[PDB]
Amino acid sequence: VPSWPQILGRLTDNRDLARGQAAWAMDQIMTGNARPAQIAAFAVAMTMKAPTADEVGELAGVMLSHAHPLPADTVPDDAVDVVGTGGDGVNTVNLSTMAAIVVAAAGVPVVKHGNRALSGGADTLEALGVRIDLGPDLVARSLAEVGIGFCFAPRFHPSYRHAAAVRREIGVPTVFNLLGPLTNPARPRAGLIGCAFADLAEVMAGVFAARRSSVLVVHGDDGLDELTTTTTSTIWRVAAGSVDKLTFDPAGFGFARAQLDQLAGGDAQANAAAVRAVLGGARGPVRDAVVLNAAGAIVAHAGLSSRAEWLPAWEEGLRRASAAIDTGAAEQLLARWVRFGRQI
Amino acid sequence: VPSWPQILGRLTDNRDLARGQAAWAMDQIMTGNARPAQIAAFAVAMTMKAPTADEVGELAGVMLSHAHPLPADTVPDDAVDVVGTGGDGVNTVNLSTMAAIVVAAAGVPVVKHGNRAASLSGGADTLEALGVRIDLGPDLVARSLAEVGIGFCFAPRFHPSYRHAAAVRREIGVPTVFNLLGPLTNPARPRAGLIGCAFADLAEVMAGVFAARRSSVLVVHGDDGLDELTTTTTSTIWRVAAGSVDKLTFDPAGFGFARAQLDQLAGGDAQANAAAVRAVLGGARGPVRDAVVLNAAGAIVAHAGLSSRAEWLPAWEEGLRRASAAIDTGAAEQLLARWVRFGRQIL
Ligand SMILES: O=P(O)(O)OC[C@H]1O[C@H](OP(=O)(O)OP(=O)(O)O)[C@H](O)[C@@H]1O
Ligand SMILES: Nc1ccc(F)cc1C(=O)O
Ligand SMILES: Nc1ccc(F)cc1C(=O)O
Ligand SMILES: Nc1ccc(F)cc1C(=O)O
Ligand SMILES: Nc1ccc(F)cc1C(=O)O
Ligand SMILES: [Mg+2]
Ligand SMILES: [Mg+2]
Ligand SMILES: [Mg+2]
Ligand SMILES: [Mg+2]
Repeated sequence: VPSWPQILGRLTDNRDLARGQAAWAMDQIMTGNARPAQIAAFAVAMTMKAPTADEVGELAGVMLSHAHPLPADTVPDDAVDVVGTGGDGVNTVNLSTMAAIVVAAAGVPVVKHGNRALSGGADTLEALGVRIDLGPDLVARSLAEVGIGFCFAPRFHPSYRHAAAVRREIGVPTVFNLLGPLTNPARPRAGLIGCAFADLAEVMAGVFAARRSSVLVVHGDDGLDELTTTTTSTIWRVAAGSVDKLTFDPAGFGFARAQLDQLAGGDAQANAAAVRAVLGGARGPVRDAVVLNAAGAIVAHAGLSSRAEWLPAWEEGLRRASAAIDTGAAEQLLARWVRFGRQI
Repeated sequence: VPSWPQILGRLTDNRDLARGQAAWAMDQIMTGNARPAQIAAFAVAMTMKAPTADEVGELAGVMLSHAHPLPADTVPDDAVDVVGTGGDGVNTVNLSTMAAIVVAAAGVPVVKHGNRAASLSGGADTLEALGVRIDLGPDLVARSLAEVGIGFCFAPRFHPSYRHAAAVRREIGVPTVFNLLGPLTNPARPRAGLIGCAFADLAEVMAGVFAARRSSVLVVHGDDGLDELTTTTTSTIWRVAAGSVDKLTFDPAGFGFARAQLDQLAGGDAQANAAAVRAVLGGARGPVRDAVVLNAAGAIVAHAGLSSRAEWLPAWEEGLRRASAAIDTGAAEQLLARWVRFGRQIL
């Protein structure tokens, strides 16, 4: 017989939950049956205990069972996401969002899950004239006609509203901050997944491993929830139900070391102008980081029909990402995406 | 600017708060400005980080500042409390309440802070079944104290601004640092006490808060988990005197008490527990009496600490003798009757 006092007691006692308990909690939360105080207690207690991959899998799984799906057979088998936990506290430019446009322009289907923020990916896309607010059918059409779509989290996860409000009221990051990347309603099988929390990246990787995804979970060793250019990054490579953790250094591909301030963003307008600069061919630290993350996504996608080995896949990813920019394909794709939105 | 994200982030990092942060959080909670989610996040985060005496002192001090006080010059200088955190999970007979009556009958003024269970039957519930009026305001508690030798401050009467916290406590069910606040926020501010703690890891923090106040207190945890001095085994006692704490292991066998079993101290509903009080005050021998005598002696020892630093073993011997005499002279049974009579005179 599950209950709040039982589950919360177990977590405050610093014990892992029994199987099913996390799912019960999340389902109470998703059906509107949990009091705000219970939601907050659970989010915090799970965080301070240190969630396991099995527990987070229950959370994300239950949350997905309440999401609006995309229609049958509208998401290609090899679609990729580019998305992070956020909360790295460094207010960067929208690296994942820029990378996603570049990856799509390179010919890889992209279905990005995202949200508002502090200009978040959704805010920046909105400021660029992209329609962020589309329902399942129109997202699937975006994907078919433009090669990219965007699932706005509030539109696809209406039942999460009680949790979202508690997250706003308490402000502190929790286990819930992990769920965004794990509950893309289109369920792409590949992804470049950023984690700001060094010790939870491994947990996120474990969740993806139990899905058969081909994913790179990445954490900049400077704290970025992206592949960084200022130093090394830790990568948890996920494929075939297993994890291969490694240290990644972009100097090995000839990237100059950048400073973190050179990647700082601003409001929606500033971050939109940064997008247009990069897609127009402006060289510099921001382009470098976009190219780096776009290549990472391309590598994860390569992991699905896994011909290539790691190094050759990276070399191919970097070349495709750079060419997608330099040939104007990325600029053109964004314009195409905006036109699509404007056609009703 | 203190804020929830700043304070909760600190706690979730496993760091002690900066000075004043716990006080800010408690101000928010006591003014109705903290959302239920913020209250619960804070209660839980403070519990899992492991609260310090300074943090809990801030919570308790702000809480006391919002409480109704007794009127000026109505609490004796040497009043004592006998109270625990509850939450030992054992559902015993009301040991603290029985001890309080015996202690007052031995001539030590008692002002008890308490509440309902709100089960099977808390101190407040049992007193009510005995015909004691638990629901009295400051002026009448003061009068009871002067006329009978004992008073009872009903927590919801004296701490109305705590209602947001109390509702959250009930919603989450799980024990938190807030479970420590009852014993630390007696609105009469007695300076001595026998204080039970059901959570062994937190008894030392409670002690530290009493030490910062220069109270004479024994904070006790039965090694069987009871928030009282037990007779089923040894107890841990943090003795607070002269603004300092030292930890002791206490064995009642050394005063000639036989070992009892938990079930010999098991409670029932308010009526059953009332009958247990009446049996003990009537002079019935057995394990409930033994437990009451022991806890009464402890409060008497704490009270003696106000004006002494007398030797431990003699202090206990006299405490136990005074508690036994209070029952066996009829004084305790008589005191309860005087207390019941006082409440009936109010109309
Ligand atoms: O319901 P629980 O969490 O187990 O708590 C049981 C009782 O212990 C505390 O009181 P106190 O020590 O004043 O009363 P008692 O020892 O006489 O019952 C609390 O206020 C309850 O009255
Ligand atoms: N971080 C996220 C990533 C994707 C998403 F859809 C939502 C969030 C979020 O935190 O609100
Ligand atoms: N329902 C939601 C789902 C995801 C999210 F990030 C926010 C909301 C919200 O209601 O604010
Ligand atoms: N106000 C209160 C003060 C103390 C307490 F224990 C409970 C309440 C309550 O409202 O239930
Ligand atoms: N346990 C307690 C001891 C004294 C008090 F005033 C309140 C409580 C309580 O938690 O309701
Ligand atoms: Mg990102
Ligand atoms: Mg980021
Ligand atoms: Mg008690
Ligand atoms: Mg007790």
